[PDB]
Amino acid sequence: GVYTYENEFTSDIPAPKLFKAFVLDADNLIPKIAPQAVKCAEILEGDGGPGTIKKITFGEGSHYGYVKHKIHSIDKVNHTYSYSLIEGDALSENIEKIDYETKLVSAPHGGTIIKTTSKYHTKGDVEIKEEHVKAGKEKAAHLFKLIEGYLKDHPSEYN
Repeated sequence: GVYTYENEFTSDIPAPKLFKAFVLDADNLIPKIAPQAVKCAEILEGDGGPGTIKKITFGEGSHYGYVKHKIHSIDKVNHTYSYSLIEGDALSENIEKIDYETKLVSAPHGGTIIKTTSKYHTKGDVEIKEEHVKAGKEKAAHLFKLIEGYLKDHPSEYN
């Protein structure tokens, strides 16, 4: 019924330096990459931990709308972050929650590779087109670059 897909991508910053700013600074960096897209991400409980519930509110497009995200488990020692989407305007009652997986890996060349797996659930007949998902993957791969891009800038309080 549902197939899982894994995507690999190489980014700057070491697995650990990116892992922290990827999950520890995600609550603040997530909205930084697309602030006009959402008003602000809030966590009902967990604060970025296991079984944490997140709520995002969109002020653009329809008059109302909000997506919720849930974390399954995080491994700071294994540099692995797993999370899933609970509700969202793009999900609708036809699309069920989606299991998301994030894995940070470093290479001997000095670069850092990041593996992410995604899984979408459906009520039963509601299905999506692989071509549509492939397009979303491209947009996501572009967001990852922005994550390291900001870290590379290294903003100073003096500025």
